[PDB]
Amino acid sequence: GMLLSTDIWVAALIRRAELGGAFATVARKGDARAGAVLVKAVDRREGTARLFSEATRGDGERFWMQPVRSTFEPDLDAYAERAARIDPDIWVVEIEDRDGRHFLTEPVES
Repeated sequence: GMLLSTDIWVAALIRRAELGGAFATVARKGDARAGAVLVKAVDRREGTARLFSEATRGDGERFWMQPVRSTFEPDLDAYAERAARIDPDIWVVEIEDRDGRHFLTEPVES
């Protein structure tokens, strides 16, 4: 199949997000092989936001879930501190888009 890495997705993701016309950036740099990833998505057009985390299935089959069922700005931004106090080396990617876009190559939940 293929063999991506943590750095690879955060590279690709930033490039595509900026391409759409977001102020995307990486805000934490976990392990380049074996690090987890967060993706926050802030809609400055409407004045809304959301926040996504990776998750995996029984098979290690991966998705982007949203483990913070709030839309309040501090509740969200606090997650992207919180996680890193228990996750071993976790990345943070921030997508200040227009239309709350995420530019992720992968399945994402609601």
